[PDB]
Amino acid sequence: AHMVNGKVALVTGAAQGIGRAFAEALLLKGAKVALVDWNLEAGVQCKAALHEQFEPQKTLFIQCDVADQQQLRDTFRKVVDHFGRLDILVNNAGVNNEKNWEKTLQINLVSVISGTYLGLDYMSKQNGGEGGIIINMSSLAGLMPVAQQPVYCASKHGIVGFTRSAALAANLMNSGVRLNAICPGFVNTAILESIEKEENMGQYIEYKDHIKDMIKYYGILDPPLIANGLITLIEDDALNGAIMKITTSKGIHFQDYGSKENLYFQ
Amino acid sequence: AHMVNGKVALVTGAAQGIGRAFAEALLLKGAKVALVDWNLEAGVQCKAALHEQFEPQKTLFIQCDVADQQQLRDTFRKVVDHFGRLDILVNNAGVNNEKNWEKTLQINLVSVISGTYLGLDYMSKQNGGEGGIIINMSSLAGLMPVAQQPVYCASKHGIVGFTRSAALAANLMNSGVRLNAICPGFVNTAILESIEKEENMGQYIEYKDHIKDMIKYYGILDPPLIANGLITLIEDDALNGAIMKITTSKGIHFQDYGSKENLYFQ
Ligand SMILES: NC(=O)c1ccc[n+]([C@@H]2O[C@H](COP(=O)([O-])OP(=O)(O)OC[C@H]3O[C@@H](n4cnc5c(N)ncnc54)[C@H](O)[C@@H]3O)[C@@H](O)[C@H]2O)c1
Ligand SMILES: NC(=O)c1ccc[n+]([C@@H]2O[C@H](COP(=O)([O-])OP(=O)(O)OC[C@H]3O[C@@H](n4cnc5c(N)ncnc54)[C@H](O)[C@@H]3O)[C@@H](O)[C@H]2O)c1
Repeated sequence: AHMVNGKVALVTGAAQGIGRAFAEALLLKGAKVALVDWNLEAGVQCKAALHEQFEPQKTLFIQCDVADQQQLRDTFRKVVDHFGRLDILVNNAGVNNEKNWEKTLQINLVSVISGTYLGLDYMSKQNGGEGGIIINMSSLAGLMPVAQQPVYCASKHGIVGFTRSAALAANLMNSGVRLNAICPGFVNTAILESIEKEENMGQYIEYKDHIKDMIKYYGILDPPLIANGLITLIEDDALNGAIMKITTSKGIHFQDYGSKENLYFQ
Repeated sequence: AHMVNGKVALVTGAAQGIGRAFAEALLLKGAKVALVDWNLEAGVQCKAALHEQFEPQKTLFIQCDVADQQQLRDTFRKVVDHFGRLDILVNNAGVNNEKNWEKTLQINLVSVISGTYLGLDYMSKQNGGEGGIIINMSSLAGLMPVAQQPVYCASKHGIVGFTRSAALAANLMNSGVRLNAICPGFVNTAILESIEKEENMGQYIEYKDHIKDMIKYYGILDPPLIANGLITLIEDDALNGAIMKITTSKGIHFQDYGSKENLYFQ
């Protein structure tokens, strides 16, 4: 197994919710963490609050809209300049908005790809890095349909195909970078609350009760549980292209795509 | 079964390759077809050539970049103004380009969503339409990884999640619109040739032989075979949210997601 202690992590959407859980779990495991978020106030407050549990030198906050490509490039550069290295990238920022759905794709999918590629720019052995791990936040919505969130579902499916593909490319390139995704069920955060608002649901707002019924039936995961999954991916050297599911029913487990790579051609 | 004769189809990327096969198959079945493409010359030549087999009044050509949202809206309006109705939308335009990958997402995914939503704007029973069918071109790359085409793979996975989701939403809304996707193996067109060019493959150009080897092993489908799949979807009233695969091994067949909708939560 890989030891987390002393590694440098860049976590997007780290100011709150699952991102903040990731930052906390990483810090407890001895990592240094660059918290990256577009929410300036929540980001600064998050770092300030973390000073009480962790030495201030363990964290850095950088304000960044992940969908602004020059902003995101500048952010990676500042992180590497500050900590001297990059070992773990977590592309976690995401939103739910079926009304302004183009922006949802830009944040949820386009920015996961752009951040992944910047991670490879720094970490690939062939680019002068020493390898590392990139973890992309998908959802169960990356594997099954969501009638009330078709664009969110598209963005999450996008992450699964991209991640499995980039993981194979990394093997071919001998970049030493492992790429995995996490697909949680419902988690207790601000994204879950957005299903109540026409601002976020648009034409789908009338059907929101179907989601609420699901949440009542299956229950809600605590963000730390998702962080346990992240740590698992980081520590297990054999996981590349893994699609990790996390649910109330089965806890941490994996999508099984079988042992026949070209199944669908056969 | 639904009869194709007399229905009005809008086919994007209709100037060549699979889109043109779709237009030809639809015309033979008695449909009227709006051929939509950004390639002005190939589009005009395509309509001109089709006059030899079909009455000129069966076709309309409209130049349109599907990624330009105002252009695409204007295009739907011109189609409905011309033919008086819209029954079949085929979001088929797509590209392969891992270098300019943001544009690939805009064309392959964003424009499929934008066109789908415009199809629903016209065809939904709740918007004053009478229902219809929307067919989105995915690929086997929508269901399995492609090491040399991770963004193309992301775009195609996006279409599968979006399509299955929008199909469920249509049921909830009683829009009378069926939404399905087609996932072919390799097909003999200009997209297949693009794997040879660094312009289109970027960082993945060195690994192109792995794709070529696959093509040699599994063989190549003729575009008319894909058009047979399209006609099947249009004529079979029971197909909604179907993910149709078309391969040299099995011909036309379907991805089976099983009879347990919430499997992944259980
Ligand atoms: N909460 C759930 O039920 C659930 C389930 C599955 C997957 N997810 C995924 O988990 C990830 C984190 O979401 P969350 O539930 O913690 O939601 P959240 O709203 O609580 O946290 C998201 C964070 O991302 C930040 N962010 C959003 N857009 C950004 C941008 N453009 N640039 C920089 N920062 C941005 C926000 O400011 C916020 O701090 C998302 O990708 C989400 O899709 C959540
Ligand atoms: N050829 C294959 O092996 C294969 C396999 C699976 C899926 N597909 C999918 O089939 C669909 C059609 O591709 P094809 O193989 O016939 O390729 P093609 O290059 O031969 O035809 C694509 C057509 O789309 C048009 N187009 C591209 N971008 C456009 C835009 N922005 N606006 C308007 N028109 C645009 C082109 O001008 C062209 O006429 C694509 O979505 C492709 O991803 C192809």
